[PDB]
Formats: sequence, C-alpha cells, structure tokens
Amino acid sequence: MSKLEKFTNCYSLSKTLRFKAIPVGKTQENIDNKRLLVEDEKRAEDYKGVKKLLDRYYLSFINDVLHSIKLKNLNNYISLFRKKTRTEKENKELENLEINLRKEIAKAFKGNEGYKSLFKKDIIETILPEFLDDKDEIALVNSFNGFTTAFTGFFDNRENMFSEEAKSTSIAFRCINENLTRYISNMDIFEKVDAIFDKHEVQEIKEKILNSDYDVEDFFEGEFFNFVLTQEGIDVYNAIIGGFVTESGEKIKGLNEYINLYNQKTKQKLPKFKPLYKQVLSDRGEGYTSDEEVLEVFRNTLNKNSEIFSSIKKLEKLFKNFDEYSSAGIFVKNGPAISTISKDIFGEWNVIRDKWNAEYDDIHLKKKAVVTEKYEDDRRKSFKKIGSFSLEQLQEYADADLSVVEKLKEIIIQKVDEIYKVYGSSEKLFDADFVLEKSLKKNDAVVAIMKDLLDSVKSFENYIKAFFGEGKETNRDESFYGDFVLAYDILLKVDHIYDAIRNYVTQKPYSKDKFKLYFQNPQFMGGWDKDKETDYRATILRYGSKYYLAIMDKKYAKCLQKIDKDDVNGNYEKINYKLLPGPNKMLPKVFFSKKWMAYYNPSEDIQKIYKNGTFKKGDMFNLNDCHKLIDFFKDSISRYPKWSNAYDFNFSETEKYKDIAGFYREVEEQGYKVSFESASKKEVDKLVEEGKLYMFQIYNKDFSDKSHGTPNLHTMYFKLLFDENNHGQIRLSGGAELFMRRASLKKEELVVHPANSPIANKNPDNPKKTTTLSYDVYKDKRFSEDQYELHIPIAINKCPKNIFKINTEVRVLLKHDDNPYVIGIDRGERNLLYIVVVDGKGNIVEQYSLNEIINNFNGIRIKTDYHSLLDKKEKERFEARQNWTSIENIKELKAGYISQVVHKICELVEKYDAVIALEDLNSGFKNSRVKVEKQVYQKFEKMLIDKLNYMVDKKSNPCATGGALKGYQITNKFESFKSMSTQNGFIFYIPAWLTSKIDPSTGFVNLLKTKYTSIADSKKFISSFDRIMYVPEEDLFEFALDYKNFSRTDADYIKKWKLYSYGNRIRIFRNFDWEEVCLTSAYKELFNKYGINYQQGDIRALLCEQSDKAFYSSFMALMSLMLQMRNSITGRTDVDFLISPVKNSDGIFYDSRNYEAQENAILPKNADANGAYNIARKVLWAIGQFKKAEDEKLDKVKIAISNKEWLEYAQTSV
RNA sequence: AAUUUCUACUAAGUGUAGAUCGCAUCCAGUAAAG
DNA sequence: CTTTACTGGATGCGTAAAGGACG
DNA sequence: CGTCCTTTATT
Ligand SMILES: [Li+]
Ligand SMILES: [Li+]
Ligand SMILES: [Li+]
Repeated sequence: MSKLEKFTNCYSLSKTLRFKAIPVGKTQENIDNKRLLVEDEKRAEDYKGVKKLLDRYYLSFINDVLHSIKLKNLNNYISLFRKKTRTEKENKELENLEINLRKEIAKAFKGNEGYKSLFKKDIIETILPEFLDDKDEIALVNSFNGFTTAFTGFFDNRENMFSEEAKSTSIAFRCINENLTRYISNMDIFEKVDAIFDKHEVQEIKEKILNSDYDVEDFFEGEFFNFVLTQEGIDVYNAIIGGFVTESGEKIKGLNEYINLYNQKTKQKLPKFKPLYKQVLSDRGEGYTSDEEVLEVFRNTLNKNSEIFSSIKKLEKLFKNFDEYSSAGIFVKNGPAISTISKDIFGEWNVIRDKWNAEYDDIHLKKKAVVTEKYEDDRRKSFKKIGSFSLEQLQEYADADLSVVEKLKEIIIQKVDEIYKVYGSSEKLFDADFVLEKSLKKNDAVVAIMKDLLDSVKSFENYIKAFFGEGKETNRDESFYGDFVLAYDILLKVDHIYDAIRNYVTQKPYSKDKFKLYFQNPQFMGGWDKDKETDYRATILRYGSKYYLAIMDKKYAKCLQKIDKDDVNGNYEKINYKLLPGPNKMLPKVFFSKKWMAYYNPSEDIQKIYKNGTFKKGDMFNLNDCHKLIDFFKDSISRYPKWSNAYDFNFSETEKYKDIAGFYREVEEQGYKVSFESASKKEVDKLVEEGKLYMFQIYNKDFSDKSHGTPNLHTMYFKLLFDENNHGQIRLSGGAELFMRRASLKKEELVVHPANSPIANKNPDNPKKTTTLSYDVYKDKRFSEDQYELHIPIAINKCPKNIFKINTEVRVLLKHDDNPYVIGIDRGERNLLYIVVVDGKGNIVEQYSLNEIINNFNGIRIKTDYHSLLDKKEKERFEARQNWTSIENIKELKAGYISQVVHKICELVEKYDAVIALEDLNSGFKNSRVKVEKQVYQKFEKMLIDKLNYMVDKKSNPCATGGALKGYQITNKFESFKSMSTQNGFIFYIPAWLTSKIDPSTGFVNLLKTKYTSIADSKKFISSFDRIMYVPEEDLFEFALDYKNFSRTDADYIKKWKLYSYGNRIRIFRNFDWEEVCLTSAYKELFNKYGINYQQGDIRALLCEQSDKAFYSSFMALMSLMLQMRNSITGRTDVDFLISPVKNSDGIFYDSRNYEAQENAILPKNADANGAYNIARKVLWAIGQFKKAEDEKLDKVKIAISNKEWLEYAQTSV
C-alpha cells in the first residue's frame, strides 16, 4: 500500500558492530601473568616492519617484470586512439584492445616463475630470507615462521595489484587506463608546441635530465611508452615536463616552464603537459613519536650550546657593528613585508613607498598631464618591480637627523635582547634535572614557554630575512652578507622544529591507537562454526541477557568440548553455529577433493561438464547437463554427514531450476543455523579461574543494569542475531576481531564534576537549571583505562528475494501514485540546509530551516543551533593553531549534525511516502565559511544514501515493515560510482538553474542583459519594449515587454510580461558597501534630472531622444535593479527577501517577507526556501513524464529538466 | 557532563536521544612552510 | 618542489574444510 | 598420528 512497503529484502549489505569487552574474574590477571598482551603489542609493530620488508621484494618483482615488457600492438592502439572520427565498430574494436593491452600486463606478471609463492608462506619462509642481507631484517621475518596465515589479508591487497581488471588498485589499470591516455594526450600537445622549443633547450634537457642517452622527442614517440611503465621511467618523464634539480643546485627548466614563459612573452594560449601518475608500491622531516623526544630535541636544538643559538650570538655581533659596513652595500628587499620595516624605521607604514613615489615623480613628471589614472597606475607598476632598497636609498628618505642605519640596529638589538629574556623564563626546561610533571599535550604551562621561545626566535629571523634583499645585486658588501647568510641559513633550521613540535603538542590528549589480539592463534576468531571452535579457540556464551566471548588458551583448546547440565538456571549456553559459506565454492571444493572424489565417483559426463562449464550462462550453456550436475550435488550432500545433518535440506525438484544459481541460492539460504546448548556454569567458571579459558562480557551501555529507554540501533542488531524471530534477515558473520586499546589519559588529569556539588544544565528552556548527583562525573573517562574492543561483522539480507532494478521500481510506483510527495533539500550560505515538502500538486506542506535541530523527548523541547556551533568550533580551530592548544575536532561536529539531519529526513520520508530532491553541487567554493558548508552538504549526501541502504525505525516491532529485521532499501548499494545516474533510488539529483532567482508565484525569470555597453545598443533595448509608461493610480512605472523582441529568450514560455517599479531593491558598492534603492523614486529622479516628461503616455521615443550617455548608463543600471529579484547582504543574516517586478493573476506583487512572517505559508518564505521548493518542483515535473510513459518504457524517461521545459512548467502550473 | 564510537545532552541518577561498516591496501588530490 | 598531516574515493576480506608438515 | 598451521573452492 505505501511505495516504501515494496523496498524490503532487496539486496544484501554488511555491517560491523563494535563493543567493549570486559574481562571476567581472574582472566585479566591470568592474561597479565602469561604476558599475552605485551606479546601481541610487539607482534603488531613487527608486523608493520615485515610488510614493508615484503613490499621491498614486491617492488623489485614489479620493476624488473615491467622493464621486461614490450607491449604488442601498443602502437596500433595508439593509432586508433587518436583518430578524430571513429565508427561504433571501431569504438569497440579499440576498447577490446584496451582489455588485451591490460591482459598482456597481467599475463606478464602471472607468467613469471615466482608469482606462485608471492602470497603463500614461502615468501616469508624462503624467498625473503634469501632476498634480504641484514641479519636483523632476516631475524624479523623469521619470527613469523609459525604465523604466515596472519598475512592473508595483506596478500589479497597485493594480488589486486596484479589484476587485469579496470580497478583503481590494479597495475595494469594504472599503466593503460590512466598513464597511457595521459601520454597520448601529451603526445598531442608536444607536436603542436614543438616549434617553441629552442635547439639549445632540448639539448640542455637531454644532457642533464636524460644523461644524453635519449632524445627529448623520444619520450613523445608512440613506441617509447614501454619505457615509462616502470617508475624509474616515470620519474625521468615528469622531470622533462616539470624540470628537476641536479645536485649542484642548478635548476633545470622543464618544457612546461618554457611553455609558461612563452605564454607570457607571447600572451598566447598554450596548453602545458600533464604529469604522469605514480606506479603502485614505489616509495617516493617526519613527525615525533615520544613525549621526552620532544623535550630532548627541543633542548638539543635550542639550548645555549646549540648551533641555532650560536648564530643568534653571531647575528648579534654583525648588527652591533652595523655602522661599519657600506650603506651602498646592504639591501632591504621590497615585499609585502616592506611597510612593517617602514613603520619600524620611520613610524608610518606608508612613508617608504610615499617617498619613493615622490622621487619617481621628479624624473618622470611634467605638469601638462597633471596626473592621470594610469600614470599613477604606471607608478604603482614600477614600485612592485623595484626589487630592493639600499641602506642609502633609505637614509636619503630619512629626514634629518634620524640615522636609519643606527635605528635599524636599535630595532634588531631590541629583538635579540628579548630573545635572551625568553631564555631566562625557559632555563629550567633546559637542565637535564627537569622532569615532565604532566603529559605534554595536557601540560599547557611548559608548552607555552617552548612556544614563547620558538616564537621570539622565529619572529627574529623572519624580520632579518628582508636584509637578504633579493641579491642578485651587483655590489653587495660581502663582508657583511658572508657571516649573515651562514647564520641565517642555520637559524632557518628552527622552522622544521617549530612545525614538528606544534603538530605533536596540539594533538588530541586521548588516543585511539590499538593493536590486534591473536592469543597465539594466527587465525584467531576466524569463524564461528561449531566444527572449528577449537581451531579458532573462540566462541560466544550467554547467561540470560548478558553475552560473553570465551577464548580458549592455546594449552587447553578442547576445554569447552565436554560440558553439560540439564538446567540452564545458573548455567551458560554454548552457541551452536553452523555455516555453509558460499556454495559455489564449497560444493566443488569438497566433492572434487582428492579426499572425496574417489568416494563419490562422478560420471565422466559430470567432470566433462564441470570442466567445460556447460552449467553456467553463456553460449556453451546446456540446461540438461546443468540439471545433472545439480543432481550430482544433491546426492553427495546427502552422503556428506557434516552437512546433511546440520541443515535438513528441502530442495526444489531439480527440474524446476533454470540455472545453477537457483540451486545454490537454496543451499546458501538453508546452510545457516544458530542455536544454544546448555553448558555448566560451575565447570566454565573454574576454567576461567585456572587460566584455561578467558571470558569477556560483550558490552555497551545498553547492557548496564541502570539502562532504561531505547537501545542503540546496533544493540538491536546484535540481540536480534540470536532471536528466534530472525529467520536469516541478519546473520552473524565470521572475521570478528578483538583489539586492545591502552589508556591515553589518567583520571587524575581528567576534568571532573565532583559528587554532590550541583552541575549546571545547558538547555535554557529546561526549568531544572541544575543537576546534582551522588558520584563523580568525568570527561573522557572511557580513555582513562585500558579497553578491549570487539568488532563483529554482520550480514543483512544475505538471501534477498525482492530482486528488481530499484530505480525502475521507483518510477513505476511513482507513475501510479495519485499524490506523490517530494522532499526538496537545499543549501544556502545563510542556511546549512533548507527543506520544503510538497504534495503531488506542488502544494507547500512544510518548509523550514535545518540550521537548528529540534528535539522533544520527556516533554523537554531543546533546540540546538548547529549553525552557530559549526562557526564557533570553526573559530576555535584558528585560535588553537596560534595559541598552540589542542585541535578542536570539527570533522565530527559535522557528523554529529548530519546524524540529526538524517534521522529527520528519514522520518519525513516515512511520514509522507516521499521521494527526495537534492541539489546538484558546484565544483568551486567561494568563501571559507562557504566551503565548510559545501563539505557539510557533501557529507550529508554520503550518510543519507547510506542510511537509505537499510533504513530502520527503532520504534517499530522488529519484524514489521520498517523494523530492524525488515529495513527499507530505497537507495542502491554503492555510495557513489559507477552505477550513478540522475536518480539513486528515492533520491533524484536536480540542477539548480533558476530555482532561486525565479518568482514562484508567476514563474517569471530575468532573461534580459542590462549591462550598459553603448549608447547605440541602449536605444534598441528601450525600443524593443512594447511600451514604457507611468501609472499614477499606483505610483509605478510599467515596462511592457515581449521577450520575443530580445535575444536568447527561447527558454521563456509566456513571451509577454509587464514589469513594474515596485518596492525596493538593494545595490552593491562598486568600491556599508550596500545602499538600498527605491525604484520608483529613482526613475523619477533620472527622468527629472535629464528633462524627460515621464507622465506622457508611451515614453520610449523620448528616452532615445537623449544623447547624454550619463542618462543611458543610469537608466540601464536602474533596469538591472528592478529585475534583481533576490536582494541581500552577505554577512548580515537578516535580509534574504525575494521580490518580483511582475504582477500575478490577482494583481499583487510577490514578497518573500509577506510569507516569512506567517507560520503556515503557502509560498516560499525566502530565496533559500524558494530554491528547495523549486528543486522539488522539477522532480514533480519528472514524475509527470513518468505518468506519460508506458511502464515498459519508464527506465528510459529523461528526468533532466530542460531550462525551456522548466520555465513552461513553472509558468503554467500556477 | 558519563558512551563500542560520535554529536547534543543530564527530571530525580553510573545514565537520555539520535546516529554509527570494520579491518587492510592502493591512490589521488587539497591546505601550509623552506 | 621537498618535506608532512589532515580528508576524499577505490580495491579486498568478513570461511569451513581440504591439504600438509611435524615433532 | 594427533595437533596445529596453510591453502583451497569460486553462482
Ligand atoms: Li539509549
Ligand atoms: Li562541561
Ligand atoms: Li534519565
């Protein structure tokens, strides 16, 4: 009955649930006594190292094989590639060449002798030890000799490097899809602009960059591509384009450089080259690890014995004898830094430039010109071209008798005598005696003095940097610059320390670093099947509502095997979990084993058809031998006791299957069982005592005895895993992991609210302004203690029954929906998200801003304005970088805000059976508050698509539609690509064009171009109007237009409009940068100012009788204000009104503000609401198309509203 | 101002409401400084 | 442009049972 | 020769 009700059980998805895991009894003691966690903590860091060691071999294998390759009909792919016109024939003759090109690369890899042990224990046990030379590196590898299985994850990531398929991860994809097309695009460019490159240049590149082994033109010939397959070749090639530095410090100009300098000297339109991409797994000052590392490298780079301090005392001596060197020989560079050097020497920021302005005049000024606006624009040009200022050119700017060269020594010594003072306050840090009282990140007092020192020293050197002076100058006093540049180049070492100490000290004080636990099992907790309980040494227990993970110690693997009691009262329950995982692989695996293929002796008919693949779809498909293979499979399952008993199969008659999938889908659906058997609590509790078993309660706060009220969605999912009413909607999956997360704080540094003192409540609509508890409350308590983490993957809808193309199903239901609602969601600079809900006729049902999230529970309505919060935390991030206090996390404030939004949209969807209309989003961002909102919207999209993959209402009875077992699926599986289209399920992506600047009452939009241009053009504008008159009864000027008389107005449906001088508009400063215009009185001012009797009927003739351009310019400016329907001021959040120059059916102008005031407004309340509304309306229009197509044609309907269709729809539907 | 984790919270007190796909790998960008 | 963290999309696994060495 | 680590199957 609702459209939603169709979208349950449509496709499967996976999720991971996270839990704390609490040791029970003495298992944390036993774990500590057997020092298991130290062992797992080390294994993790060893693991990191061996992977890098393996990668070293992986890289070498890739490399030599890539050098080995010569690509066959590479050159012929290139010939067909560059063809401008290519047939539908040869468009796909080419695309098969792409496939075979890639196939060649992968076959080169998989053809190598070694490939076979690249991802098996032999690479650890055999290949790598022979490959490495370091005895330590080899020892590190050998320490995994019993443990190679743990690398099974890593090895899959590496097998993907060697695939043929069009995957981001594939080497072949990088080579052919990405790198080769760039090379041929480069080939295109290089043959056009080859003329530009002088004979000198090509050979300079050939000499220094290429070693003279290859000519520069070789790298743009087709048959050289093979050279650039390896990274060694990519590095030469991108050096040719970008240039590079040889080790003499000579910068070598690359061809892009010569292209860019040609583009300026010629002022031409050249395309430069794009650089090629990195090759998979080649490896192209790093951040501090420890806390006392920082104290040491602080002390050791900045103490009084440091190199950095020595130059400080050396720079002091040079400036103390500043009088002695030549004032013609020292220079002050001319930069944006120049006005602060001016205000230090003379007192005013503009003195230096103004005095230079004076003497430029002395030579270049004659009184005839007086001055001109570009002769002063040509004096501004030469000042930015002055590279430097001599210490004499500054003294000649000085009036008597201020000595600029002694004043500059006062300024510098004032800067070093303050550095020594910061060395007084910082001395006890420098002693070895000093011991760190607190965590460094928490401990702001010492951090402030490190920053106090680093800041004053950085403040010093960047001041004196101006004394290099771009030099570059013919007669420097190298007496001075000699010592200066040695000191300056040493003093500059501080900036790396500066950034590195800052980045460490302003991290989050708590950390989420964890390391994986194995319990001496390389395949620990791999799966849950009962058959493998001992193999994985992990299983799940439960006591009433409380669930436990129980782990067998490696010495007592069978310790849960033989336990029973008849009463579950005071006894645990063992999970009895059986899985047949992926029949398509496990049925051939078992029945064609060497262990069993004798026992079930398959027909020589059966082997022929399995090997030849006659049961699969394709040309060699034969249904009757596919029946026979299914028949074989059913009868051997019947004699494979391990399956036949666990699942009591009830297959279809084999003659009702159309394909092999039909039977597999039946096996997989039935091949899963979960139950509980009783297990004595006494004997289990003792295993835990003795250290034969380790028990952790699976826990989150919903499991606490103090919990009332709604559980986490994820708590529902976990519990439902074992509920009898869950008939496979959610399966419990394998591949769980258990981690250990060491504490990163201690309670003693934690912020606390102590017991019995009253705490303030933060919501002001709550009349209980205080809460007072009987215990301490601590910020971030969860990080003040070690914590075990359990990750449990689940499988939602593992056997979907409702298979259909979701997009086409949404079209059919929409077609036959008498009143389909639409949710239009819009972003504006003023409003984070704006929302309008329309019914199936475009009636506004709801419209409001989501800048504030409203929530009501227990009658307490709280509003949380995330717009304010998002900006406040934004500014907390600029304050922390300068004050060196911990990052304010704004990544997550967005996620927190989006979480609220997503719940609200899903409640609107359920309430209205509505589809969503989303704004297509622009590439650029303009302002720094406007980016954070573009990302907020872009993150809103990702999460909203996700929730709509399996959309659950926690309130519902869990097996109702919309319940946790029957979640809705109204968006398609993938988040982004490539199945992307204009539509994703219920979501339709809508372009924004004329959704904002459009009168919603009339559909009127502005298609006139009113920029002044010329007097000559301005007369046909005024003369294309049907009439321009004055209506005294309304104090308005009417401009009656037929858009057919103007250019590029096809889009508009209603050709004829009458425009009026109604109300007011807001003008922008061209150089309070806004003034408010009153339209009708400005028209009278203009016509009165120039003598144009405006009360005389049609006045188009008289306006063109004027020939003062001052008139026409001002007339065209007023015309632009009348048609500017959206008026507002940026920054001020007050006005966003939308006013129209066109009258409606009942003869009244549209004013957004007439509706902003109301609470049940039938028209938009401002330009943002107008956008959302019209975003929804374009989807309504789409739905109309759906209603005009027959069902069989629905999936071909164009939902892309044309601008000409939109205007017609908007101009007709009201 | 507590959390598997995140956001906003604290109505009678160790919690409330909503959100929450992990782990590994590869790769692009984009900001800053010399 | 080099050094480095932030965040972004893309690829794989989410397994029991055959297979084999090994003390 | 039972135990524990590796390798296998692919709608
Ligand atoms: Li809750
Ligand atoms: Li607080
Ligand atoms: Li409560």
